[PDB]
Amino acid sequence: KNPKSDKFKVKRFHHIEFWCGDATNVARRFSWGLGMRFSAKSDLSTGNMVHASYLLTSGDLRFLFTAPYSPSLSAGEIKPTTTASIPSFDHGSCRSFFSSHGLGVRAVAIEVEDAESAFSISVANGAIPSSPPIVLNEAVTIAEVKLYGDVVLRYVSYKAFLPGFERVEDASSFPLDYGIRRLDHAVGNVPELGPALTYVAGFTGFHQFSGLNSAVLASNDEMVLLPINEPVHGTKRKSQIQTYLEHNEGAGLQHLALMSEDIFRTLREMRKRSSIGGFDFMPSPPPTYYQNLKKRVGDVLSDDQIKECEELGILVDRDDQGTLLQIFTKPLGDRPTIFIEIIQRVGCMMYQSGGCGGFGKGNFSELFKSIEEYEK
Amino acid sequence: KNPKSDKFKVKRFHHIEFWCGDATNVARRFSWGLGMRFSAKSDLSTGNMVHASYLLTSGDLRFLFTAPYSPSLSAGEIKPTTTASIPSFDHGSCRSFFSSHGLGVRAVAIEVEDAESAFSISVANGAIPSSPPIVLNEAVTIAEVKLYGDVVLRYVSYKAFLPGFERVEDASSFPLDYGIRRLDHAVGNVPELGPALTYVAGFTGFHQFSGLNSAVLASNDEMVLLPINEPVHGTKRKSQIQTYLEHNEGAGLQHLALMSEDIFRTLREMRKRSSIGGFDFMPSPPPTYYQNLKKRVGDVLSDDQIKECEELGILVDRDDQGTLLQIFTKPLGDRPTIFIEIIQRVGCMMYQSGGCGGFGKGNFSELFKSIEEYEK
Ligand SMILES: CCCOc1nc2c(C)c(C(=O)C3=C(O)CCCC3=O)ccc2n(C)c1=O
Ligand SMILES: CCCOc1nc2c(C)c(C(=O)C3=C(O)CCCC3=O)ccc2n(C)c1=O
Ligand SMILES: [Co+2]
Ligand SMILES: [Co+2]
Repeated sequence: KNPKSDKFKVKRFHHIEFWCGDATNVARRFSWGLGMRFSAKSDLSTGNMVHASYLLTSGDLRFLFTAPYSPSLSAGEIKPTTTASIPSFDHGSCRSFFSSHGLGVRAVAIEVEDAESAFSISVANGAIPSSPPIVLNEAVTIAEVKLYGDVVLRYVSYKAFLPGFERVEDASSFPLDYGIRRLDHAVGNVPELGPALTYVAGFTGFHQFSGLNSAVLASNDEMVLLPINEPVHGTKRKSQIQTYLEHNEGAGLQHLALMSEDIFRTLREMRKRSSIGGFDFMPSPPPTYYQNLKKRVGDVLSDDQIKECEELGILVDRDDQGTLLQIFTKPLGDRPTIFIEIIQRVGCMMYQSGGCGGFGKGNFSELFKSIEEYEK
Repeated sequence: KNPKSDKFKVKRFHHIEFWCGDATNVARRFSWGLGMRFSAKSDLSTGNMVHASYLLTSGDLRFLFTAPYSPSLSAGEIKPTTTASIPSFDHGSCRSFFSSHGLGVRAVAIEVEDAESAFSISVANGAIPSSPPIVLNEAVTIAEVKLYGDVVLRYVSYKAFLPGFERVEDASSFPLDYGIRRLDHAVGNVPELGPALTYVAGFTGFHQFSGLNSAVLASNDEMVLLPINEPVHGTKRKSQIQTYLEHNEGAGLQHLALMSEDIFRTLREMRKRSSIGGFDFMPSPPPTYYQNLKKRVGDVLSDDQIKECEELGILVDRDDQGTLLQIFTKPLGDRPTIFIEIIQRVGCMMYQSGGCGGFGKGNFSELFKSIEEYEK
């Protein structure tokens, strides 16, 4: 059931912003590893004396990488006179975030009908304010509230990327594309699920859609999906959620799930590049798992299509309404914290409805069971 | 003339260590951009709870990328019980370096006959101690003295990479190679050249080999070359050296010159990758400059060879004894601070003697003059 209880009008995921120590090297790594094009910049060359911000795009997916310059470059500035293109940016908050957590997501940004009203309604409904609504060039409004840990939910609304950003010139934007098209969901880890759910669901009106307890929060059309995990203690293998919290110094964003229009092509392109600057993938399931695939999704995937999943290490799950293919990268940076999921959903055609096929929770049982059989 | 006045026995450049915020993303970018293989690691997987260090190699060139983990992971440790593989590492110094300067070189490491004696003699001769000699696994000795700004000169000596580092497994080490073979020289920028020269020459015994004043310090066989620049003020175009100091928050390493066994192949491979994760190059000189090449180095480079320089944007200079080909990357990171030079030297065969052909100071005049002609 879906009560459609959003307290303000939400459209779609807009962008994800990483807070980095050096935005250049992270953006170039990600661009090559994921096949995203350099689309926009705000930095010294565009008159920004405060922060370096570089935007990568693939389809509707927008990754923003931001790092601070020396505060000395903007010491004369005040907020009314700032050359920063993102008014919420603060040297101290950025350095403190990155020092405490390492490389990771600062902002999950959603496009809303009216960022000012979204901020007002959120805070009136218990959201902790982070950056008040600011109108950029009489064209765009941006506001931020706290989401979990040091991650903010960022609202952007447009009258008609951001003012102050420049479109990068052609020689600098090579048209990489491995098939990734949009952000499917963004998942946080917290020490206690209950209070985090009540806080976020409380100010948004989003409704509810081993080693972990989890629940998914969703907007009215369920195209904005924000799962949250908590650890399950006392268990045999130490909870991966608890390991995240220890190495991240507390709550934060665990994984971004990126939808591909062709997960076979995406994974072929990404795996070709894993050892030459790209991203590594988690270990593949045993051949047991892909033998059992015929019995699970035989009417969905060809024998050749299922063999392709096994070559690429793709996981497949299925619920009442649809089928999802999925795979997970190793952590994106030094710490075992944030990672990426590549996903493609089959079914639920009306457009495809958000969340079609679930989030892969059935693959816990299939993996354990397939692992048991391989040992034989 | 060469007085051969080294106060201790120096062999060769050993490695360059970058202090990063995230060593993973910088190392992967550099590996792809420069064609260096992943050779060794010290991190959580090898029992290092303190820092992540990843070593890239190309020929004899060794690039080390290091970042701190959360101090919380090693809070119980003391220096006698540390799991760090580099005993000079300190969470606070690393965070402070990176926060103040951004991505850059912390250590220029040279291999010496006896790091303990090198440290003792250096400090006895005015060097500012940074990390005392420490013997690793009864096999390697490491010590550090201050060089300029927050950059240290690191001494390593071997009895027979470092203890505590693991050789990376084969699936993780793709054998990239674009022809780079060793570090030719490493250059610092300081506000005042005189006192920096007197300090470094004072404790090493190294001898002396627009917009800047510069001088090169050299070991006995002149295979360790450490130039130092200072700005020239009052001039028309603002000094690039002064711009470095402003954006770097003071003195530090300006550029690493990497010798290639085939600069044509290196530059073809690097330029192919500039816009897909690699490094960008400075703007090429006008076709004027390459027309004048025939009159300058005609007896050295074929017409086809000189046309190849023009396709790749290679600079060529020549002194009494040899010829050098050279080109400069744009800055390696967000700030206009550190960059890389690719170099190949022709001549001075006895082996090739260090510094053959100079450092390209003649190309200032040729560029200005060639620029004047292009405007015509
Ligand atoms: C071992 C089972 C399959 O392998 C894995 N699957 C994972 C999945 C399926 C997710 C995930 O995407 C997800 C949930 O699990 C529910 C909340 C919404 C959501 O996005 C996250 C991490 C996973 N890890 C680490 C695995 O090792
Ligand atoms: C404009 C003239 C050629 O273009 C350039 N040449 C450069 C050279 C030749 C060097 C350099 O390598 C060097 C010296 O100049 C003397 C001290 C030892 C040394 O290593 C450094 C920077 C340069 N930049 C920025 C240029 O734009
Ligand atoms: Co997921
Ligand atoms: Co040079």
